[PDB]
Amino acid sequence: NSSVRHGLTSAQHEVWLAQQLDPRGAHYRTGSCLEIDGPLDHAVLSRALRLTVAGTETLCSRFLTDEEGRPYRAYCPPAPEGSAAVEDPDGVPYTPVLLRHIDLSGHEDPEGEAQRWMDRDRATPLPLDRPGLSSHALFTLGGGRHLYYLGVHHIVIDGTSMALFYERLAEVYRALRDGRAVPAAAFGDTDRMVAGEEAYRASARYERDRAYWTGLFTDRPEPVSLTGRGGGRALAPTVRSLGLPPERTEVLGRAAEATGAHWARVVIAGVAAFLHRTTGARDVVVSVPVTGRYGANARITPGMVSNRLPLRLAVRPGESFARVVETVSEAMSGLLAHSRFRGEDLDRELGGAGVSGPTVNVMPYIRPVDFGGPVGLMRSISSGPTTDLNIVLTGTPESGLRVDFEGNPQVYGGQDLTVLQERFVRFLAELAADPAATVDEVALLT
Repeated sequence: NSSVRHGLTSAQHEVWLAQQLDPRGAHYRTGSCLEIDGPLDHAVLSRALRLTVAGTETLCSRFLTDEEGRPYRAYCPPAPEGSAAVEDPDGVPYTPVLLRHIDLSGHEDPEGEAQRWMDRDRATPLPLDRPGLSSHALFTLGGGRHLYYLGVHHIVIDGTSMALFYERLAEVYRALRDGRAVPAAAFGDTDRMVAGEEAYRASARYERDRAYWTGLFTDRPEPVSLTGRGGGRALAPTVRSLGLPPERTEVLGRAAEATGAHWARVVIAGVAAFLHRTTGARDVVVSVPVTGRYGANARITPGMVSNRLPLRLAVRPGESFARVVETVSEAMSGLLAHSRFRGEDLDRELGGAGVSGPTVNVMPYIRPVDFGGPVGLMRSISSGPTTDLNIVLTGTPESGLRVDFEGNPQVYGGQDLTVLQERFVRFLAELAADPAATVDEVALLT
């Protein structure tokens, strides 16, 4: 039973291949956190974590290679409650579960100290053969404020699964504090999700998608950076984060209402317009993440199935910002209709450095996490490695946003990211304030 060999998802397989190239690197360490506005009980939250992890297969997994050098996933339950043992009676390693408690209340700069701690953690390798590929810390910041850090290996947890985890952790915590029965985990099955992907690869639809993507990028446009460079390996990013209050972000909501487009499309159009104005390029490429989750089971299965696809956009002279939004939606229609095809498979068939642009990741709405009084607001710490730039947004136009520019350190210094980020957010807001305006005429800061 413990010897059941689980197949990897497409996303996991690609992470595994990439990791092999730099076996002891930490470039696939990613993370997020919850900013929590009220006091929590660490002992109870620690028990909540043990229960949560036990019910989350991906967080109890390790990865090994079979006799032919092919990877597989192995499920390793945590130790029994109260046990100090680290391997089971048959020698199977137990998934460890540790919630660190780091009291920074009283330090000169609790928030800055927490960030430094999280950066140090993210730079720490997590060997794939050791089960429980995550790292958890509860910070006490003072004023009753906390920060819950979830660090993971990319291979076990994607953006969608971070939200799944936080909601489950809080649900268990509330139950324990209340003396209620812990609601049963409602997570789906990874094996079924993988079987779904295999079913896809076996269907005629696979070929239709292959033809669609390859045809769209025959000319094999060279990936370009905002900097002029110059791309190489995907590396852990330098992250610069900017908070924008509702007074600054509401305008995105108004532009969405006016154009009839979801606000994420407005952001994507904004990035396209910004690239156009920066480089003069008529033909711009941005890359867009999709969840890779198809069907009810997939939607509730913590894991790594995320996909990344190239969005090719023509920005023509005289076009209004509203018009660019329309171009984005037309391009997205095609992308979504062929979303099952792996971005990695497309690059592989095109050769070279593949096709890509800045990753534009507008995270889906997540309800504030309720710990039974205290509330947790999620923010990204690092979304993953990049050959160039990831642009990550969390929040909504109404509630305010966090904008993270995550740059490959061989391409950007932190100060470069700060400068580019500021110019972008101001330009985006200028565009959003009047979508009828001509893109080529909109004010762009030096």
